[PDB]
Amino acid sequence: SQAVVTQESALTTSPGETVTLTCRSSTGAVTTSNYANWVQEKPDHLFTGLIGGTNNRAPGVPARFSGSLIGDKAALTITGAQTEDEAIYFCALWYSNHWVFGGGTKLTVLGQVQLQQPGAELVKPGASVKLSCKASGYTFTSYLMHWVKQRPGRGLEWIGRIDPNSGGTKYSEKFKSKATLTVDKPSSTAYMQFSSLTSEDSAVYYCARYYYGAYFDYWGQGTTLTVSS
Repeated sequence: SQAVVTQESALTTSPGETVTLTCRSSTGAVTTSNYANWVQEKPDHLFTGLIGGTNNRAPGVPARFSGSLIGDKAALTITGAQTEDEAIYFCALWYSNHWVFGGGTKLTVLGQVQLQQPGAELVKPGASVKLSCKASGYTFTSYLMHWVKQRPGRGLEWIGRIDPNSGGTKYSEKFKSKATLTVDKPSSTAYMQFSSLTSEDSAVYYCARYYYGAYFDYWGQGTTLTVSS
């Protein structure tokens, strides 16, 4: 009975306005123990972490983004929206040992660290695949590495994370019997393996780093997995 996290499907603003987006938990009030995070998806499937820990803004994010709790929901406020803020915003809530993403809000505005993932994998139905995510420009073992699935009109789905320092894993209920997460420390690379693939697995798979109590700041560009004969 995984929690369901709900966001507004779509909101419209205009440049210079202030707008707030919310994130609701099916279990009850969102609290600071849910460590709410907000992530932005810009066109070309480019993800950036904006806020974590309810209200901690990630370095380099414009100051017009802020997080809070309002009405027993997590809330992202954009103060003075800019045209380039037109994007899909996803929240994520922590439930003791897993993250759950909301469905995302499409915001219309009317008017160096790298995670390196291969662009694509074309595989046959029934086959296996091993996806890779190479960390560069930071200390691989100091951040958890998360993996996230995106299918169109299906929002983000948390798969799980690995602690590269220890190899320890945590998975979502949906992926606890599907994904196998490993790391190779000398090459600073995280891996995710699947077998018995089907068209239900066709999606973009992202890796994203996370530091305890902080935020999903940096994301890979995603590997498009296409399961097709």
